[PDB]
Amino acid sequence: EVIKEFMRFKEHMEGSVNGHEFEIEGEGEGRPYEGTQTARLKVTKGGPLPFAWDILSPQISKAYVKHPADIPDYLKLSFPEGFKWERVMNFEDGGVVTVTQDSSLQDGEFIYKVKVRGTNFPSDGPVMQKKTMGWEASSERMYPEDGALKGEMKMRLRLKDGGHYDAEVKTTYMAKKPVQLPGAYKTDIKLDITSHNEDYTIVEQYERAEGRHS
Repeated sequence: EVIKEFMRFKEHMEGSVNGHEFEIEGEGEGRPYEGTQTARLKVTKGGPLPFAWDILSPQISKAYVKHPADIPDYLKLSFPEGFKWERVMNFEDGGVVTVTQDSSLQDGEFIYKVKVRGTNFPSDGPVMQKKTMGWEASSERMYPEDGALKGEMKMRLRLKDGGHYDAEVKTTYMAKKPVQLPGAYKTDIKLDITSHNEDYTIVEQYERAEGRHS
């Protein structure tokens, strides 16, 4: 099995949000079959970012999702060649983020290259004013469509006040080879920011994700 019980990953991310270009580098580790992983990220160009780290955190690793034997693990199956994914997040206040990502396995570690583009975030909104406080746990509705695996969910960002700031999220995951698509199911995901410096140029995150029948 190319996917071992413990796998590391290296990530490079670049993009722009509201005219602000940046680049991030990261390294992480986890247990793919247990659906858990952690990573250390740092802003290498464009820091400090003028917008919430939270909009980038979900873009920073689906080979780490625990699946029951009866649900084909399409994304793990795609390795070592890997898969690509594209996503759109439509925030309740008009903000939008689109992402394109490439994932592969080289010399025993996962390699991720991400491009993130955010725009139309109000200057006085929670994103640009950095008033968000991490994500509530999410449940992604997964289903095969058009020979791809799709995921859809409404994600909720906690607000400094106490409210929430929502986004409707749509993602298409496409294996590089036609490995077995699963039937419809759900993936429960919880992402936490476990550490960060004050201006978020240095950040760590943890994520647990698990697929189950719907």
